[PDB]
Amino acid sequence: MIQTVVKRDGRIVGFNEQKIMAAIRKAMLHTDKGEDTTLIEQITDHISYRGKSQMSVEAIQDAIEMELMKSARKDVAQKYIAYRNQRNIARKAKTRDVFMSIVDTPAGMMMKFASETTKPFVDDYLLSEDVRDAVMHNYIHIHDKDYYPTKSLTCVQHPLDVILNHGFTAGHGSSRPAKRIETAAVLACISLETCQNEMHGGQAIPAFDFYLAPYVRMSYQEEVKNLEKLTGEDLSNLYDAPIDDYIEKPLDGLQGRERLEQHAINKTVNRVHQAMEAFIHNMNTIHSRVFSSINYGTDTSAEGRCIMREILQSTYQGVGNGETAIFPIQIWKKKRGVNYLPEDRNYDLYKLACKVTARRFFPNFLNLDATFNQNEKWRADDPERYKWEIATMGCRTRVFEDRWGEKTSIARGNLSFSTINIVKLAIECMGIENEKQRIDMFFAKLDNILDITAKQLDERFQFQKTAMAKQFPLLMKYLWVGAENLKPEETIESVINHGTLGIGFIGLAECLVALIGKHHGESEKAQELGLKIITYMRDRANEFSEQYHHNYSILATPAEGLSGKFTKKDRKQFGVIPGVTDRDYYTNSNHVPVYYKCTALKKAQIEAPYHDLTRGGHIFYVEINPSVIESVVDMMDKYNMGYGSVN
Amino acid sequence: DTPAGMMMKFASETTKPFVDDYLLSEDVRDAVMHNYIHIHDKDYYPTKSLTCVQHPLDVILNHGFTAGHGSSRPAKRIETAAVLACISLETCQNEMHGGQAIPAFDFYLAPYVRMSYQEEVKNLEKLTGEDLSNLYDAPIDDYIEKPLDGLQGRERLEQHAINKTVNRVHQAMEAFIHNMNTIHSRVFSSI
Amino acid sequence: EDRWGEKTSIARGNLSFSTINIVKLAIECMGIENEKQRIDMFFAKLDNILDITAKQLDERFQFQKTAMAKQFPLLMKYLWVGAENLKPEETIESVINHGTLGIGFI
Ligand SMILES: Nc1ncnc2c1ncn2[C@H]1C[C@H](O)[C@@H](COP(=O)(O)OP(=O)(O)OP(=O)(O)O)O1
Ligand SMILES: Nc1ncnc2c1ncn2[C@H]1C[C@H](O)[C@@H](COP(=O)(O)OP(=O)(O)OP(=O)(O)O)O1
Ligand SMILES: Nc1ncnc2c1ncn2[C@H]1C[C@H](O)[C@@H](COP(=O)(O)OP(=O)(O)OP(=O)(O)O)O1
Ligand SMILES: Nc1ncnc2c1ncn2[C@H]1C[C@H](O)[C@@H](COP(=O)(O)OP(=O)(O)OP(=O)(O)O)O1
Ligand SMILES: [Mg+2]
Ligand SMILES: [Mg+2]
Repeated sequence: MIQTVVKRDGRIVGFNEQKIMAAIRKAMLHTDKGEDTTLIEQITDHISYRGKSQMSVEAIQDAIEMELMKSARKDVAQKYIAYRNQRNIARKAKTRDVFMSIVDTPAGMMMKFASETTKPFVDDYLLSEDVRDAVMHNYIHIHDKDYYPTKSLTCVQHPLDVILNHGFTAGHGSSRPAKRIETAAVLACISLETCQNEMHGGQAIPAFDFYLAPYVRMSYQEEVKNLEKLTGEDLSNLYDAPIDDYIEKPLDGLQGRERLEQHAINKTVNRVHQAMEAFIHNMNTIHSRVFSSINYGTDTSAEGRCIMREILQSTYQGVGNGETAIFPIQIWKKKRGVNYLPEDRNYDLYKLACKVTARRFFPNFLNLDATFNQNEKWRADDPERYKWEIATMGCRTRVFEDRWGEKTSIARGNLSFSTINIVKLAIECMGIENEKQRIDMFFAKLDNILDITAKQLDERFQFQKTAMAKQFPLLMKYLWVGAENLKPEETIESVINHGTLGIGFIGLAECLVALIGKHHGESEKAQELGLKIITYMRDRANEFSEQYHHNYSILATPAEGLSGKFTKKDRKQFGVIPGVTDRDYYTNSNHVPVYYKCTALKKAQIEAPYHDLTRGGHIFYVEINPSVIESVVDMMDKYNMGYGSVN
Repeated sequence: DTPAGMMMKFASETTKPFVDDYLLSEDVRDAVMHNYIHIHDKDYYPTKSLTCVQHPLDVILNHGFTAGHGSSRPAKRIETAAVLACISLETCQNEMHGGQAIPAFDFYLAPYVRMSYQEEVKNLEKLTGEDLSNLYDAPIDDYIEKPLDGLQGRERLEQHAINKTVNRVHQAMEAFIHNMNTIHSRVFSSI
Repeated sequence: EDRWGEKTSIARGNLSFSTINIVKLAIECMGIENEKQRIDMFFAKLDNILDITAKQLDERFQFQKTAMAKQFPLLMKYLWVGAENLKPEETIESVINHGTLGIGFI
C-alpha cells in the first residue's frame, strides 16, 4: 500500500483515503448526472495498491486522471483536467509572469497588455491579403503596429511661439501668456509632454533660441524697475539700452548709477540660469516616470547667447550629484558664416560646446551647409531666419522638401514608416552559381517587395485620414500648419498631406556577402553594388511619389525595435551560413560592421555617398580631449556628411 | 478618443476575465456574477497596487530622491519646493490607482518663506554695503504688504524684503494651482 | 527577534511552553525493517504531534488574554513592553503579543 505522501511544500504526511474520495466527488457533482461511491471505491482501491511506499501529490493526481480516462464516465475527467490546470496557473502567478505567456511597474504592465491585445487584430482584420502574406514570411516590418487602430502620427516640430504669445486651452485647463523666463520654459515643457499622449513617437522644439529670446529682456526690465522703486531715481533709459552680452563680473569697484546697472544684469543672469537646469531636470525625470529634442546654435543676438551659455553650463555640470542626464537630447547647428570660422560671431560658444560634448556626449552635430540642406531664402538680416533652417529629431528623421508646399521643417511631421528585409532575398537567391543571374534575380525581387511596401504605406495613409480634430486637442489646434482653420468636428484630410512616408533598410553588409565574398568596407567592387541598389530604391521612391500623390523617402532605421527580430527567424529557416547568419545582429542600415577593424577616415569615405542618397534619415556614428571632436566635425564638413553623433 | 484612452480600455478589458476565472474562489465569483459584490478597481488585480496615500513631504524636501535614472537635490527656495511636491505627487500616481493628498500643507511649506526672506536681504547687501545681519533671524509678526512711501534709511531697506518675498510666494502658489489643473492631458490631488 | 517590533530583550518574556516526547515515536517505528520506510513514518507522526502542540499553545494564549491588568499589579503598570497605556479594567489583549511561545524536545 501507500503510507507516506510528500506535500508540495515539502512536508511528509500519512496516507488518508478520505481525500482522494472527496475530490472526485466534487468533480462529479457538476456533470449533469452525479454518481455515488460505486466508482469512487474502485478508483481509490486501484490507486492505493499498485503504488510504492511513498508518493507525491502530483503523481497521485496523474493516477487519478489516468484512471478517470479509462472508464465509462469520461465527462468527469474533462472537468478535472481543467480545474487542475487553472489552479496550477493560479499558484504559479505568485512568483512569475504567467499572465503574459497566454497572450514591472503597474503602468508598464498595463501597456504590455494593451499592445499584445491590439497587435493580432490589426494583423488579421485591417491589412490586406498580399500585405499580410508578405509580413508573415518575414519580408517587411511595420513599425509601431500596436497603435494602428488609433489613427496616430509619428512626430512633429513645435511652433512654440503660437502658445507663448497667446493663451492655450485644452480640456478644462487654460493658460495665459508668459511674462518672464521662469514661466516660459515651464510652458515649453508642458506643451512638449502634453502632445506625447497624442502621438506615438518623439518630440522636438526647434529654434530654442529665438522663441525664448524675447524673454531675457522682460526680466531685465522688471529687475530695473525694482532697483529704481526704492532709489527714487528715474532710470527710464535703461529699458531698451543696447547691450553687448549678458556677462557677469564682480561688482565692487564702482559707484553711483554705474553700480545699479551691473547688479541688475547679475540678478537677471542668475534668474535665467536656474530656469534652464530646472528644464533639464524636468525632462530627465519625466522619462523614467517621453522622447524629446531641442535645437539651437544660430542666433547672433545678446539674449540668444545668454540662453545658449546657460544651457551649456547646466548640461556640462550634470544632474543630481553629477550624473549625466539622458534627456533632453540636444543638437548643435553648424553654419559657415555664423559660428564656424574664428572670425565668426559665435566661435566661443562652439568651443564650449565641443568641451561639453567631449564629456557628457551631448550635443550632437548637424551640418547646416550640406549640399542637400541649403535653402535659397535664408537672409541674415531678417528677424525670422529660423523658418529656413533644417531641424532634426532624436530618431534621425528629416522633413525638409515638399512637392506642394514650402521648404521648411516647422509644424511638420512624419506619419509612418516600414523597414524592408534584404538579407533574406540575397540568401534565397544564393542558389545559382553564375554571378550575373544572381544580381538579375535580386533586382527582380526587390521591385516586387518595394511595390508591396508602398501599397502598405498608402493604405496606412488612407486609414489615418478621417480622424476628427477633437481626437488631438493640441496638435490640431496650435501645432500644425493648417490649424486655426479647422472646426472641432472636421476631418483633417485637408492638411494631412504636409507629411512624410519612409521606407527603411537594415543590414546591407550581409546582403553583399550573400552575393560576393566581401562586404562594402573590404573590396572596391563591393561598394559599386551598394550604391546601385540604394539608387534603385531612391528612383522607385520618386516613381511612387509621382504615382500616389504623396512624399516618399529612403531611411536608415534607428535600430530600436528591430535589432534581432530578423536574424533569429532566418537562422531557423535556412540555418547557419558563414558571415551572414552567425552573429545575432544583422548590421545597421549601411554602416561598416562593428566587428571589422577600421579607422574614422575610411568609414567616412565609404559612408558619405549613402548620406547623400538617404534623404529620410541618416547618421554617422563613431566611438572614441575637446580637440578630438574637432576632427569629427571637420570630417563632416569635408564631405557631404549631414548628421554626426560621435560620443 | 485620445490614443491613451483607447489603450487603457483595451488593457482593462483584457485583464478582467483572467481575474474572474483564475484568481477567485467559487463563492466570490458567484457573488460577483449575481450582482451582490462589486470589487473596486478589479482591472488592476494582477498589478498588486494600493489606492490612496498621505505624503510625508519632509523626506522629499530635505533630502532629494533617486528614481530610475533621475535625481534631485534639497530644495532651498519656495519656487523649487512646490515643484518637487508636484513631481512627487505625479510620480507616485503611476504606481497606484487612487488619489494623492498632502496633509498640513502649511507646516510643510512654512520653512522656505524664511529662506527666501534671507536670500532677498543678502541681495541688498551687495548693493549698499552694510551689515543688515540683525534681520536674518529678526522676529516677523506678519508679512503684510503696504506701500513703500514715507520711509528712509535702514527701515526702508527692510520693508523692501517683505515686499519682494510676498510676490515670489504668490507666483509659486498660482503656478502650483495651474499645474495641478492641467493634468487633463499631461490625477486626483488634495491639500 | 520579533515580527511586530524591534530587536530588544527588555520588558519582554515568555508566555508558556510545552515539551514534545520524541523517543516514543522512534520506539513505535521499530517494527519496520526497510531502513528507509522506518525513517519516514517518524516524520509522519512528528508532523501531527507538532500540529496539535501548536494548537494547544494557541488555545492557552487565547485563554491568557481576558486577564484584567489589575490582577498583575507591578507588571501591567511599570514592567512590560508598554503597559503605561492600560487601565485597571482594560484587558491586556493589545500588548500580550510581544512575548514568545516555545516548543522543546528531549
Ligand atoms: N492525505 C492524503 N492522502 C492521499 N492523497 C492525498 C492526501 N492529501 C492530498 N492528497 C492528494 C490526492 C488528492 O487528489 C489531491 C488533492 O488534495 P487536496 O486536499 O485538494 O490538496 P492539498 O492536500 O494539497 O491541500 P488543500 O486542503 O489546500 O487542498 O492531493
Ligand atoms: N469546481 C470544481 N470543478 C471540478 N473539479 C473540481 C472542482 N473543485 C475541485 N475539483 C477537483 C479537481 C481538483 O484537482 C481537486 C482538488 O480541488 P481543490 O482542493 O480545490 O484544489 P487544489 O488542492 O489542487 O488547489 P489549491 O491550489 O487551492 O490547493 O478537486
Ligand atoms: N506649471 C504651470 N503650468 C501651467 N500654467 C502655469 C504654470 N505656472 C504658471 N502657469 C500659468 C500662470 C499664468 O496663467 C501663465 C503664466 O503667466 P506669467 O507670465 O508667468 O504671469 P502672469 O500673467 O500670471 O502674471 P501677472 O500676475 O503679472 O499678471 O501660466
Ligand atoms: N521643475 C523641476 N523638475 C524637476 N526637478 C526640479 C525642478 N525644479 C527644481 N528641481 C530640482 C533640481 C535641483 O536639484 C533641486 C533643488 O533646486 P534648487 O533649490 O535650485 O537648488 P540648487 O542646488 O540649484 O541651489 P542654489 O544654486 O541656490 O545653491 O530641485
Ligand atoms: Mg538652483
Ligand atoms: Mg503671474
